[PDB]
Amino acid sequence: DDPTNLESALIGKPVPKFRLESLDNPGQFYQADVLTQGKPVLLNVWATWCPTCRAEHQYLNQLSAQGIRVVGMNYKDDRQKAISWLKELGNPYALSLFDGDGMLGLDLGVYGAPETFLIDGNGIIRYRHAGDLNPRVWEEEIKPLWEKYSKEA
Repeated sequence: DDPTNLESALIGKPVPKFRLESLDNPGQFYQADVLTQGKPVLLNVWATWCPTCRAEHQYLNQLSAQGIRVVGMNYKDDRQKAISWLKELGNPYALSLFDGDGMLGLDLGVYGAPETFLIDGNGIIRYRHAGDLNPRVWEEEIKPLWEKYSKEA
């Protein structure tokens, strides 16, 4: 029927509202609208304290380079560390929101990381996977959803 588990929260509803500064370019702020752009996007919860986050990063670059749109959700992290991080490993993201308060994660039902949402063009959350992004997950679970909500263009 309808899944009742905490990983199924927000499935089928609009991204929570927020206002967060960009980690990449200080001074610039963003809101739910940035994830509501008429095309599907991936939102990827990450932080320097997240132990499996490095393990998923290079495949994050790979998708980013084939035109899969990815927005960073830097979760309760240390600003300077996060910067140093993106610098050594590469920057896959359109931008990372600096959720240094943890408010947005909290709004999204996030506990620990990394985690990846597929949000459609209308800002609606369609899928949520806890754990590392990799070619299996992509090919099996996410790719069909990305095509589904891209063809709605």
